[PDB]
Amino acid sequence: NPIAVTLLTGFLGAGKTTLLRHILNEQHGYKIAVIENEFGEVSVDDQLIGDRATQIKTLTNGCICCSRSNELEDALLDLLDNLDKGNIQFDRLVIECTGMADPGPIIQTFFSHEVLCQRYLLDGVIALVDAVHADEQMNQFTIAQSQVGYADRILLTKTDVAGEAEKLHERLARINARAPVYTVTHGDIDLGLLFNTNGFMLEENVVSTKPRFHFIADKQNDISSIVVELDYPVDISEVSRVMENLLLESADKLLRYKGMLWIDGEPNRLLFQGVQRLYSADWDRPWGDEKPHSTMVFIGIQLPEEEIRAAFAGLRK
Repeated sequence: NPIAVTLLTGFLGAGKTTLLRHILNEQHGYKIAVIENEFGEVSVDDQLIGDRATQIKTLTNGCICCSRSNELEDALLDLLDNLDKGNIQFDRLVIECTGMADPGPIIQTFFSHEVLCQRYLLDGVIALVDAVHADEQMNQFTIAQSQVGYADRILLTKTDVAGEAEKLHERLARINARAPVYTVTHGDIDLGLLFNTNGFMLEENVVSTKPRFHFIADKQNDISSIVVELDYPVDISEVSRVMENLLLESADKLLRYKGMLWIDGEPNRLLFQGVQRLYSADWDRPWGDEKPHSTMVFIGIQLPEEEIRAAFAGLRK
């Protein structure tokens, strides 16, 4: 039981505040620890100060509240210390990273740290997108599109006030072809909608919104999704060389990437996933009766698409 971690991101004033105020105050019964930027008007039972300056507050609803006045690593290690000593219990962790915040470095701290690698397990990146402002936000700040690109589940809110967000909808798809966009048509976001996204597990269903034809529309974005579709099996070492090079050349440009590969002389599909510089792979379920094939998505800034498709194109036998 590593603890499941959710990172809630997206641009300032999208609709998190209603969600946290729910998660913090209501007797929803979940044993959740929230690391948010700053405290605010929630019933505290008690508070704790960890070896690392982490003010860890115990709320009456049984949830745990931290500030982001800390460095992350230390709050995550203080939370664990108090967990293991028995001063707190919690099943889940939601880390707020809204505003200009970059999901990249937070995700990497989860993997690069020896301890938190074992004790925590990232489940997903949830982006909240304000339908009313997202288009301009994205047009002004790269990091508004980055946050969408790093998402496993996009939650689009304020649809009820935005006049024509068919357009936004369809641009969110171009930026991020992996994440489903769920539109919050009526009630609030159920804390449920944040969990179990399996976004950091290997996936055979790699693309959510298969790309269309319009060619000018894509150049609208600095972050985009490049989806590669192969109807041939490849040699395992050849494609290993191609990926390592591809990863080497666009390392500080890639945000996320995932694939399903048809490998030469193997009846079992090959899956891969990565975030910036860190990647993995594993053999996954049998091709059984299905047409074998390959689907990859690479999400990033200013990616050299011509060259990527070229590299995979010449894997032909």
